[PDB]
Amino acid sequence: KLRHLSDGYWDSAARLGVHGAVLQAVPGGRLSAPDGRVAVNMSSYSYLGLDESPRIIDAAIAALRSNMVLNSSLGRVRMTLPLLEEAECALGDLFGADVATLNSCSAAAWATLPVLASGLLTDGVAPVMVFDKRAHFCMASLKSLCADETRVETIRHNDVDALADICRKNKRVAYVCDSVYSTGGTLAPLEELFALQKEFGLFLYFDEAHSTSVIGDMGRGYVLDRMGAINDSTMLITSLNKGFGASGGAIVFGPRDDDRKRKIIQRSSGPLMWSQRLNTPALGAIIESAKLHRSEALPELQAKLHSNIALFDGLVRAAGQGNSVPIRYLELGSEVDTLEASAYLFDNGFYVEPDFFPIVSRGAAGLRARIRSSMSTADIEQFAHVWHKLGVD
Amino acid sequence: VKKLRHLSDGYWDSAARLGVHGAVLQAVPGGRLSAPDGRVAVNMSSYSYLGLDESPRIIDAAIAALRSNMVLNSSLGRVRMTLPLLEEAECALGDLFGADVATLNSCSAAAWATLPVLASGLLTDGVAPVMVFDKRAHFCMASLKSLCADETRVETIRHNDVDALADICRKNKRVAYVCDSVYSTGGTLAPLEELFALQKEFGLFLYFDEAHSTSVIGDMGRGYVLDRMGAINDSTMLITSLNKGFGASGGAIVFGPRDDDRKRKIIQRSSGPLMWSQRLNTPALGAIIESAKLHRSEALPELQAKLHSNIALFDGLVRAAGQGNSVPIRYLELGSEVDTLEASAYLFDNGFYVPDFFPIVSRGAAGLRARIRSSMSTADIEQFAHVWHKLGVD
Ligand SMILES: *Cc1c(COP(=O)(O)O)cnc(C)c1O
Ligand SMILES: *Cc1c(COP(=O)(O)O)cnc(C)c1O
Repeated sequence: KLRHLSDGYWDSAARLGVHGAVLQAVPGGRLSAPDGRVAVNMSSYSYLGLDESPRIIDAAIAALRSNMVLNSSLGRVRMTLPLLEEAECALGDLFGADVATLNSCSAAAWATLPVLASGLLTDGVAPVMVFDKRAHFCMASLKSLCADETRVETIRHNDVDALADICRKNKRVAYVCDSVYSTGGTLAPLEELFALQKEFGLFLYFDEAHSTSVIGDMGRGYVLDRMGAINDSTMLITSLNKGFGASGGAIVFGPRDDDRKRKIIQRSSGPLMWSQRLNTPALGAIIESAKLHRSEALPELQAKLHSNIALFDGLVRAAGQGNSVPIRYLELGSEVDTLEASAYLFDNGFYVEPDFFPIVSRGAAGLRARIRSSMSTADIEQFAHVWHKLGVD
Repeated sequence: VKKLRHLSDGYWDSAARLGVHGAVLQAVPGGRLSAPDGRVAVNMSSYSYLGLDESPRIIDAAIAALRSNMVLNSSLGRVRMTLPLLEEAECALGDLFGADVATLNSCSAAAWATLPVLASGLLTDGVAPVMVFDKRAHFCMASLKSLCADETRVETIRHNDVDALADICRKNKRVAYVCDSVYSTGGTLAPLEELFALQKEFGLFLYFDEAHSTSVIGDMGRGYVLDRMGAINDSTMLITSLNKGFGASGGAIVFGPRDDDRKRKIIQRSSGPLMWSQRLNTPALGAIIESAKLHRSEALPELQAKLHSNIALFDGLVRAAGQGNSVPIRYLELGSEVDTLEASAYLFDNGFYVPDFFPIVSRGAAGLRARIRSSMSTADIEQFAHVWHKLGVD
């Protein structure tokens, strides 16, 4: 019955044109409506502006012109195009690990979490799957698929002490979490988790979707940066279209010289086997973005991002102020107030996506902003002016 | 189940050693593959049943959509807005199938996004139905039984047992049946007449997987179900793949009637991959639009005729499992896993790539899985038959 008012907001969101509408991509991180209104996108997941990189777009087209086919042997043969190998080898040199590409980070979780619960990745010993409470939904929805294979226990957020207790009462334990948490700005306790891993052999499973391109040298990620080189007990899934400037997702199996984890997941029954690989333009974009991630352009993009983050925090008060995570939340009074503010900001040249029930709790709606390197200093200052004029009048 | 892993992984290694599994080949015009060593072989196992993976109209449209939009993501920086290209793609598929259709990155993501919602009764008047899975149902759906078991009672009947399905329909209020429209292994089709009748009598929700029926079966390629059904109702749902014949990328959910938007909105606002998982990139959407327009032209009945012509030529020259079917999937039973891998290696070195073994198929039932397509020429099929017959002698 609670759906009575939940979907009631969705219809109010689609009516005002600030949710479920149609806008065109315009250079400069800008969206254009059919009527001619141009606004600056303040919620784009492309944290480095690589979705507008002319190098990446040309490489996607160049790969499609060369191979003259969309399928890289997806939904087809167990063979593979050289493009797909060059793509997974590019991600391999970038991350320093054995990497496989999939059509989405969600497909990576579907292909890894169950077989991880089977012990095939932990020397036949079925581990105890420990999920964080704030783990992403593409992983937590598969808890039952994991439960049919071993014991599943959900602990509260960053409860390192409760996790260590299960590591003492069981021989093999695994922890599934996010490297970077969007809602809350919290981070995975790497120092505490690497201590448990060095003692009990705790298996680590990180979702690096909000961590891949924005954190670490060469944009290797929060986990891979503070760790140095991945081991045989750490596994990463990530999305390659949120800051990486490409498409699909990837499984970061482990050590580059070790083919055992890739073989075990390949020959298992999962999306890595039956589902379709990425199309040629995505693979070409992955290659070019991997080369771009290894050049001096990426640390320059990270600097402009941190620069834009500091500018935003000094001009606008938002939940998450002071983070290194470029996600800010302008918590508004109600869902109706959330929708009307977005409509006002758009007519003055700024789109900010609205969150509400049931995505967020009742009475806790607001506008979800995301900071990217491609935003200019004038864009952020002008947004803070429009945001301040709304509050007063 | 734990000792057989020694003999199974031995077949994977041998298949990779012989070069017929997991090696790197380049796509060549004319349904062909090229090795780094210059060997060119005809691909006798492609899923592009109409040869639309080589269509210059579709390829050019995929390139055009990428230059025009100058971005890869169709979700406007992955926000909850959408590019006009995506609305045009779902509208093109909607005009083709005559139904309300949404696109996803894969047909697997469609099952992950629909089967839990259907099991919760949110699509069946709030009454949680009994999920009745077919035994031969695809793994992208069968692996989600536990996700459905948390929402309702889940049963698995034997293949096409319409009698056991009718019994569940009369012992429960609401019941749904998850199956494949066309089964690749076995050449078996769905009992639509019996299924439609149980739907008319009990209200049985029909959940079809048209992955091997789209483009290959029906006027304008609307699928096996939509051809014999006419127009979809509000108790039938389809999921399909757009790379196994449609000539593009990704998958799609065929919710129901074009006018009704309730099923689309229920799944969009539900905790499903249709919400958080990334949407198809621009070139995939540009290809979908062009293939949709191509499906509505006279070229598709022409390609369907060329396909059936090649099925008849193949069946008249090669004895294979499924001979006489209208589905372009043949299986050359060789039994021995070693004979299968060696037959594939011999055929490749003679110009034709075709192999299934344990654990993909049961032990002693290994063989070569061939797939007929419109892009195959008469000489391609005749020459393969000559090579396949000289393997029988020596
Ligand atoms: C091969 C096949 C699929 C493939 O799904 P994708 O993820 O799009 O590759 C889905 N369903 C059935 C019945 C199939 O045979
Ligand atoms: C956004 C996000 C994803 C997205 O996954 P895709 O399937 O690639 O769209 C996955 N995990 C987390 C933690 C995310 O924030």
